[PDB]
Amino acid sequence: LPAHGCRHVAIIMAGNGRWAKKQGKIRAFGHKAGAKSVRRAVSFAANNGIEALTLYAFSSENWNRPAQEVSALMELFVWALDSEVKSLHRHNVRLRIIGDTSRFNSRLQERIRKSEALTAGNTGLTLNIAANYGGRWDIVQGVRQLAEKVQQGNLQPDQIDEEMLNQHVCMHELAPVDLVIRTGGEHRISNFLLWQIAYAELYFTDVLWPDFDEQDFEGALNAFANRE
Amino acid sequence: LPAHGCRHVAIIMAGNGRWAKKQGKIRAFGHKAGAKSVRRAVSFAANNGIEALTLYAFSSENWNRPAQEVSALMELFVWALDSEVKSLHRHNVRLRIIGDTSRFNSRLQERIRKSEALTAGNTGLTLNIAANYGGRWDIVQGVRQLAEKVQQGNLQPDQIDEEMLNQHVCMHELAPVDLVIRTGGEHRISNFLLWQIAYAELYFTDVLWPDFDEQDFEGALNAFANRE
Ligand SMILES: CC(C)=CCC/C(C)=C/CC/C(C)=C/CSP(=O)(O)OP(=O)(O)O
Ligand SMILES: CC(C)=CCC/C(C)=C/CC/C(C)=C/CSP(=O)(O)OP(=O)(O)O
Repeated sequence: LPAHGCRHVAIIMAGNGRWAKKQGKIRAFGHKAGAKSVRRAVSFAANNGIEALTLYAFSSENWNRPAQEVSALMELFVWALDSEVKSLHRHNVRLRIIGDTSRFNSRLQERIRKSEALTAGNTGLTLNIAANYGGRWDIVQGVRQLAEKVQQGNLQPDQIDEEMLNQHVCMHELAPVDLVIRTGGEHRISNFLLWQIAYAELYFTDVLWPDFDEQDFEGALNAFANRE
Repeated sequence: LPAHGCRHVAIIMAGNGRWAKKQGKIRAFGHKAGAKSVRRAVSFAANNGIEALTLYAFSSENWNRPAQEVSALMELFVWALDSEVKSLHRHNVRLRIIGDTSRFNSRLQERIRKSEALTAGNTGLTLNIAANYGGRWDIVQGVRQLAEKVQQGNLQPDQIDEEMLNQHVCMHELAPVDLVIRTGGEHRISNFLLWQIAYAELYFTDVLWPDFDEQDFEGALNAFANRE
């Protein structure tokens, strides 16, 4: 049963640049080392009864990072979709990418579509990777779905309430986010899951994403259990 | 100039029940003592160049608190609109109430409307009191404004983007929220300004709202200045 009653954990995976800079290295080196922490967090979540794990992997504002940092990132995503997918599948993990995927390269989009298809029937941990994601953008997509319904004459503007918009934001089919963890030291949620984090516990740690391990994750969970 | 470059501070005024319970008293006693901290925070903000101060005074979920706690609260609001309004006016503070005011009693609504009218032309601190407010509700009101436009044939569903919804959420005429402070010990934003806090620094303190003073406020500001 969910470690300390926590059903859905979302993580802002920050501090990779800081971690690499402390060792005289570039951001891209830290992002690669960040992929190992992703593996450890996914394994920990799947082994501790967590229902969904949602990871902030690429904000819609990160397009403005250096071109080479961005390309290295895209190649890291492709690489992960090639290397870990069989394993997610064997572990009964259902993979979903949330965010505006229409802006990624062809090969990246085809791989996302196939990996999600392959694991769509899995019933264990749902792993959501937020890529080219923004919380405001997420809300706007639901708003457009409803505006279209207003267009078609199938919905009256006065019928729109919170629950109806809630059924049109990302991850509405999953348990609500209970805990948001941000590594790296900064205390902002940076446009991550705005609608969905309305009642979530927020946990900030100076631990840098590439160093985040099982004891750190257990620690964030215990802060949650003592969410008294 | 804004204390340490902070233009807009929003506060979740919590810990009043805990503060009163520690002394063997009921929540209502803590909420009354909370009114003194409101005075101190408003004075501090107006004297330190802050452009807007937004205070969470009554969540839309607080209707479920004990009837007598709720009534005492309504009477505390009326009382404040009667006692502090002249002073806000003399201090060049512009008062705004955000939230669903249609659900308050007649006398409370008339007083809100007159106090806002009286200070509408003031040019110093804008003080927003979030009463019967919810962040999701706030977003839905903007969504209805746009859905109506879609109805009237004056807007196409594909023209709706973040900036357009941003012009229809509360406080869109003010500087964006830079710092959210929550007193009381809990680490949740509890449906407060979801859309607006996308890039805000979040500061949690175990200090209880009735004890929050100028040194505590200066402290939250310095954490912000070191928002590095
Ligand atoms: C999903 C997968 C297979 C791997 C995940 C790889 C990682 C860790 C991705 C996050 C990349 C970015 C752009 C993080 C932003 S903060 P930053 O760390 O770039 O810089 P900061 O140190 O916080 O200032
Ligand atoms: C605007 C004005 C004139 C005065 C403000 C008066 C105050 C402090 C209002 C907030 C009241 C409520 C319902 C706070 C909720 S948490 P809680 O403190 O009720 O309980 P908690 O201790 O956090 O568990």
